[PDB]
Amino acid sequence: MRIVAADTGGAVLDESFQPVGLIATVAVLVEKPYKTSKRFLVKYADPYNYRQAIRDEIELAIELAREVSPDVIHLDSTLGGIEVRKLDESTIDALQISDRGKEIWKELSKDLQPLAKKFWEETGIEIIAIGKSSVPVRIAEIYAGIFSVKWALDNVKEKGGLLVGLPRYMEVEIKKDKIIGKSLDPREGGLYGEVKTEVPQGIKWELYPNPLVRRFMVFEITSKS
Amino acid sequence: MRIVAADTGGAVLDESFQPVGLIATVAVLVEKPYKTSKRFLVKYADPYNYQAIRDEIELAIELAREVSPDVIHLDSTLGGIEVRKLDESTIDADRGKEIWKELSKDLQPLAKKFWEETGIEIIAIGKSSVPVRIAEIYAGIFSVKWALDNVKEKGGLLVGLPRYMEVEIKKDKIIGKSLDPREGGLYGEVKTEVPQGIKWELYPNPLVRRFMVFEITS
Amino acid sequence: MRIVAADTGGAVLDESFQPVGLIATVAVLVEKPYKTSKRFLVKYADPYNYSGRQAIRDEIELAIELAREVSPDVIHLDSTLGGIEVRKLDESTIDAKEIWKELSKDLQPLAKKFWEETGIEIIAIGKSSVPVRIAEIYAGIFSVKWALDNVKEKGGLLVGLPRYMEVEIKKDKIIGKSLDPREGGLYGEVKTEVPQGIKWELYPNPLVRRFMVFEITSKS
Ligand SMILES: [Mg+2]
Ligand SMILES: [Mg+2]
Ligand SMILES: [Mg+2]
Repeated sequence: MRIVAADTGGAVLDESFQPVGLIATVAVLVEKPYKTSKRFLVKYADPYNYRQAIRDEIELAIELAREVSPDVIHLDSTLGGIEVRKLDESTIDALQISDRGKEIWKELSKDLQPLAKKFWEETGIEIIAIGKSSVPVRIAEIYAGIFSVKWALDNVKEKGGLLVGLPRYMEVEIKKDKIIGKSLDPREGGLYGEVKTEVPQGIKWELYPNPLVRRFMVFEITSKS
Repeated sequence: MRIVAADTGGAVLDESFQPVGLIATVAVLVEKPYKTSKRFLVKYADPYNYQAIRDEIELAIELAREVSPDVIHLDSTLGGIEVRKLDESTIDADRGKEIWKELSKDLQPLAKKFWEETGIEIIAIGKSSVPVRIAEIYAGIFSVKWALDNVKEKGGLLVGLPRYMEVEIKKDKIIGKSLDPREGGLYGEVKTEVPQGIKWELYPNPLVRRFMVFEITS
Repeated sequence: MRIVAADTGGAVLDESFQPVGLIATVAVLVEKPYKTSKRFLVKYADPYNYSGRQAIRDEIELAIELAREVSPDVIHLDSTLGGIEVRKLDESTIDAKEIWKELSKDLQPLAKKFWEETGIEIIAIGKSSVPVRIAEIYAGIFSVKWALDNVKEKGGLLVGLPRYMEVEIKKDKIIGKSLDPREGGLYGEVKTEVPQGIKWELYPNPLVRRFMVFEITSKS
C-alpha cells in the first residue's frame, strides 16, 4: 500500500514556553516498511501571525498525491476512517465525537468536502479522516518537527535565540549536513525522518523536556557570546 | 505468587491490513520475577472462520490442573472480582453489563465448581494483570509459529500482532518482546521448526499505530 | 524557568502486592534542562499508619518551605485542574469538587499568604507537569532509601514504586529513572549508605501493569 499523509507541527514558544504560532505543514509519501518517508513537501506558516492548518494539510497532501498517485490519502482528523468527500452535516451527526467537534467539522466541511470530491472524481483516490490511528500521519508529524527545527536554524536572529516546541514525544539530532527526527516512543516501531540542511555557526542548541507539557520536547537555539 | 492467565491475540490480515480473524489463545503460568513464562498451552482458532473468553477460561483451567497456581487471571477488566461471584445482581453493581450478564450463565458456575474443587479463585482483572499481558505476547508468538507452519500451503501470510510487541526469529525458536519499556521487560520464547525457502519481515501496520505486522513469504 | 514541585509516592506492599501505606512526600527544585533536581526535601510518612488528604497538605508545606529557600518562579502541586492558582480556590471557581471545598479551607490561605509575601503562585497543574513527575521519581527513590534504612533484621520489605520507574543501587547512592522514554530521560539521584546483609531485586508488580516492585530480602 502507498499512502500520502499530511500534518502540521512545531511551534515557536516564548521563553516561558507559551505557544506563539505553528511552523510547518508537511505532506509525505509513505511506503513499506512504513517507518519513514523519502518523498515529501513542506509549507511554512508564519508563527508570528498565526483551522487554516487542516486546509494547508489537505491542499499539500493533494499536491503530493497528484505526483505520486497513492492508494489513499490520510488526513489528521480522528474520525474513524470516513471519506472526506462524504462529510456532510448528517454524516458528522452520526459520528461519536463532541458537540464542538461536530460543530468544528461542519464548518470545515465547506472547504474540505468539495476539495476531496473533486480530487476523487479525477483519480478515484479517497481522502480519509483517520487521524491518530495512522502511521503515515505520525511520520508527517515527525517531519513537521524536523522542518520546524530546520526553519529555526535558518531564521534565528543574529545574537538572538529561538524556542521550538516539537510535536509529541519526538527528538531531533543535529548532523553537519542534516537533521534527523525520531519518535521517542518505541511502541511505534521506530518511526523516523531525515532532512538535509546547512547548520549555521555561532549558535548552540539543546533538546530538553518542556517542563509545562509532559512528553513534549523543546529544541532551543541560543547565540554564542 | 504463582499465576495462570490467558489471552487471545494475533490476527491474519489481508493484503490491505484488514483483519480476518484471530489465531491463537494462550494460557501461561507466570511466577517471580513475572517477566516471562516457561510453562504454557496454546489453542489455535480458525482465523478464516472467526467467545475467545470461553476458550481462555478453559485453557487456563486446563493448565491450572497441571501446575496448581495460586490464582487465575481472566482477561476482563473488572477491578479484580471473583468470577464465581458474578451473578446478575453482583454484575449490576452498560452495554458491557448486558454482555457479561450473558456470559455469566456458563462462566460463573464453571468457576464455582473449580473453586470448590481446587480452592483457586478466577479473578476478572484484565488490563491490570502482567500475566495477562504475558499471555498476549505468547499469543503473538504462537501466531507467528502458526504462520511459519502454514506459509508453504498458503504462499504468503500477513499476521497482525498484539499491541506493541515484536518477534524475532532465531535458529530454533521464536522470541517475542513487548516494545513498551514501561511494562518492565516482558518477553516470551517458543522453540519451533523454521522451514527453509522463506523470507519474513516485521514492520508497522500503517493503519493501526503501535501495532506491528509479521509478514512471511515463500 | 525555575519551578518547585511536590508529590507523594512509594508504597509498602504486603506478600500479595496489596498496598499498605505511602512512604515519601518530596518537594523538588527543577531548573533547565528539566530532567532532574539537585535540591530537594523529603518528609516520610508512617506507611503502617496511613484518606489522601494528608499527602497534599504535606505536599504544599514542603513545597513552600523549599520555595522560601530557593525562590522559584512558580510552584506546581499534584492536582490536575488545568492550572488554576490555589490562592483563588473557593466555591465559585471550584464549582466551575466536594473534596476541594474541604481542602481549600486549609490550602487556599497558605497559598494566599505565600503569594502576598512573594508573588509566587501555587498552581494545581498535576499530570502535565514535568517537575511533578520528577518529584514523583524522587518519592520512589526516597522510598527505597527508607526501606533500606528501616528493613528489620532477617526481615524483608516490598516497595511499590510510582508508575513506570526503576531504581538502581550504587555503592553510595540510589538512582531513579523513568521507564518511559517519551518523558525525555527524567531521573533522580540521592546519596545514602547501603546496608550490608541484604539483597534486592526490581521486578514488575504482577497485579498492576507498568508499576515496578523493589524487594529487599535479608541474606542468611
Ligand atoms: Mg494534526
Ligand atoms: Mg484479551
Ligand atoms: Mg500525587
